[PDB]
Amino acid sequence: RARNVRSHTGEYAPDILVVGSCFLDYVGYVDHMPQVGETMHSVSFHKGFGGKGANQAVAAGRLGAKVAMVSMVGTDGDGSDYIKELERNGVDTAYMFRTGKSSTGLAMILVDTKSSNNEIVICPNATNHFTPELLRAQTNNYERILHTGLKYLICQNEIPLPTTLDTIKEAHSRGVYTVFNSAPAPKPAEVEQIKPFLPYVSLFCPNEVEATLITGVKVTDTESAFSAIKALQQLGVRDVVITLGAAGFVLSENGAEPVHVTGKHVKAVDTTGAGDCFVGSMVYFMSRGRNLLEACKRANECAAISVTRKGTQLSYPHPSELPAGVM
Amino acid sequence: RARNVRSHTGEYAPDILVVGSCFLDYVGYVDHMPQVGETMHSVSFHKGFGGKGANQAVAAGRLGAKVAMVSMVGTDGDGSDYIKELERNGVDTAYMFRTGKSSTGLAMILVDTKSSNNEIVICPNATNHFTPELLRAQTNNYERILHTGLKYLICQNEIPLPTTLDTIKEAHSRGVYTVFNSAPAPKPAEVEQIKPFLPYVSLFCPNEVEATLITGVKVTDTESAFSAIKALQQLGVRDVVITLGAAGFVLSENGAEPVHVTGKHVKAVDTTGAGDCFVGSMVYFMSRGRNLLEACKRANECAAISVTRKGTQLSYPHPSELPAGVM
Ligand SMILES: Nc1ncnc2c1ncn2[C@@H]1O[C@H](COP(=O)(O)OP(=O)(O)O)[C@@H](O)[C@H]1O
Ligand SMILES: Nc1ncnc2c1ncn2[C@@H]1O[C@H](COP(=O)(O)OP(=O)(O)O)[C@@H](O)[C@H]1O
Ligand SMILES: [Cl-]
Ligand SMILES: [Cl-]
Ligand SMILES: [Cl-]
Ligand SMILES: [Cl-]
Ligand SMILES: [Cl-]
Ligand SMILES: [Cl-]
Ligand SMILES: [Cl-]
Ligand SMILES: [Cl-]
Ligand SMILES: [Cl-]
Ligand code: NA
Ligand code: NA
Ligand code: NA
Ligand code: NA
Ligand code: NA
Ligand code: NA
Ligand code: NA
Ligand code: NA
Ligand code: NA
Repeated sequence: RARNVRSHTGEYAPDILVVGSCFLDYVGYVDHMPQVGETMHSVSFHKGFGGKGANQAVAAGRLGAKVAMVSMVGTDGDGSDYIKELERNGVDTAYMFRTGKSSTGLAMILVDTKSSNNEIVICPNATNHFTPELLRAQTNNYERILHTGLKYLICQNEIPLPTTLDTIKEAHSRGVYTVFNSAPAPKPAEVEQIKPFLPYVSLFCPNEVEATLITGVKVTDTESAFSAIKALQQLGVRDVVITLGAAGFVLSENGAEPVHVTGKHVKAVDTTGAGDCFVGSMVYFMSRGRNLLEACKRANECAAISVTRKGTQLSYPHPSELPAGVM
Repeated sequence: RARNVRSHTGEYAPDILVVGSCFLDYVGYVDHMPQVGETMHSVSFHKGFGGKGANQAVAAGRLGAKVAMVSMVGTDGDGSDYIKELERNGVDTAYMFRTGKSSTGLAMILVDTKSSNNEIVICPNATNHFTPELLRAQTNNYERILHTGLKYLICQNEIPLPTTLDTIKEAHSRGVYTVFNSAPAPKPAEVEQIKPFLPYVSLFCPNEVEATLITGVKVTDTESAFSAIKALQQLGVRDVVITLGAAGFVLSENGAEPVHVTGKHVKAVDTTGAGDCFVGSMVYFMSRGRNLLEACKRANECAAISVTRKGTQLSYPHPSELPAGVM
């Protein structure tokens, strides 16, 4: 067994539960994108650990979070690699489920660095079977994963939507603070299903596109983003944060006058996984007892640092690396 | 340790050594090929076991061959997956080498079923570091893999060419019967490098294009294949087989009159890996004491069975499938 084992007394029960995706990233660097019918060699290849779920768990785990990942992977080597990698990044793997009927989820990513273009084919694989009925059957109807001690849940939109929504609703009903980062952007049928569940979301933390999709409010800038916040409160969300890339974020705590904190000015080299860094860092800081604004200010700093180098998860900071005054 | 362990007395020593490639095939089925900058989902996914080296070993191993694979893969789970798959298909893995510095070799394959088109990006990864110098370092200058009792070596052209050529030369100097299937097709500088080594090749088994490239004879058919055999004999190759797809094969044993055997009349569904099936099966039959012609006739029948099913290694026959008198 690679996975962690729980105690019978819950001595290692997490502060933060992440219920979401784990994908291996198969990154092939190419001189040109393949034409239809073309066979080519890569110039090089990089194996990386992705999935927004894992990314967010790892962001928090790297900062020292008491975080556990709930997901589905294969019984294959990729699954075993991911389970070990999560542990090496401070993420508990006791509720990583494995199926022998599917490969671990992955992305096949082609990168032309010359052109700075990508082509990406997502293969959710095992992830497709990460259903509410399975989750229930494996967790005694969420009992095993939603202990009284649990403070935060993080979900994204990269597993079957009913798993995300049902989990959020259950967690909320037990007084867990629920965090929903609706990424990747919900499709129209997804928006419809999400909206009735927004009263069970403590913190909705979208980007500009996703805020637009949910609210109808076209978000391009601060003023419009504030408008989207109001719309999201009206849909029943308690706390709202909208990330704005290089423009930082806006937020409102429990309906207070919103605030804008602009981005840290840095040299962006690779912004892949920056949002996931922000979300995971944000929840870590809240678990350490900071309020929403204090958390988001520090999350904003961690994500800025992440965009200054390549590597996705590898670009996420550890505490010793951070400039004084972040932790 | 997933790999086999060799004995000190060498009681499990193989008849057939395959020194070549192991590639995982990561196949994403798509409704359309991605355009530059596009992120999309697959409609389904399949993980296959490929690489011409492994394919040829598994074709032999399926028939019961005492075969061993010499190759390099990662310390990654992908590498462990291949090592187990090889064992399950009757291939000894004691001289599989593993590197922590490279991923396991793979191909990233996009298939549009509707349009019957593919895009393939080959990522040799670990394979690119499977050098003569590394091989020698790990095998005490080949002594560990070229035991007295060794009857056959099979090589292809899917690892660094110096590794292939040096291995052939060494094996041949020890009285091993060396088999060289120059696939994929040699490039012009590879042809130049190969020709001086052809006297160390017991059995050169190219397809029509490869034979053309090596000899300068334009090979399209039986009569031009026969001409190519002569040119190959002139370059110092003892035994020649040229495979002709649906038209079967031609051969000459040790300068005897050339023979043509036509292809079996089957409904070709998927010919992927049929050549590898031919070559691997051929050498198994020779290890059982069939002469070249007898062995090639039976290889031709195995390869025929293989084209009647999808899935490359999945299409390679077991002994129960073969008509009377083949085994
Ligand atoms: N170019 C940048 N400079 C500084 N910070 C950035 C930059 N891009 C992203 N960030 C940080 O990452 C957060 C999320 O940005 P976003 O563009 O959504 O990331 P992603 O590339 O993962 O979508 C922002 O709120 C900000 O804190
Ligand atoms: N259409 C076919 N009909 C019968 N046998 C075939 C056919 N295609 C391939 N074969 C068998 O496979 C061998 C190699 O064929 P080839 O076309 O080189 O395979 P590949 O498709 O792997 O390139 C042939 O010598 C023959 O025995
Ligand atoms: Cl496990
Ligand atoms: Cl990584
Ligand atoms: Cl799968
Ligand atoms: Cl609010
Ligand atoms: Cl700044
Ligand atoms: Cl790191
Ligand atoms: Cl091993
Ligand atoms: Cl396979
Ligand atoms: Cl590599
Ligand atoms: Na931790
Ligand atoms: Na980065
Ligand atoms: Na066997
Ligand atoms: Na790895
Ligand atoms: Na065997
Ligand atoms: Na090794
Ligand atoms: Na022809
Ligand atoms: Na004969
Ligand atoms: Na086939």
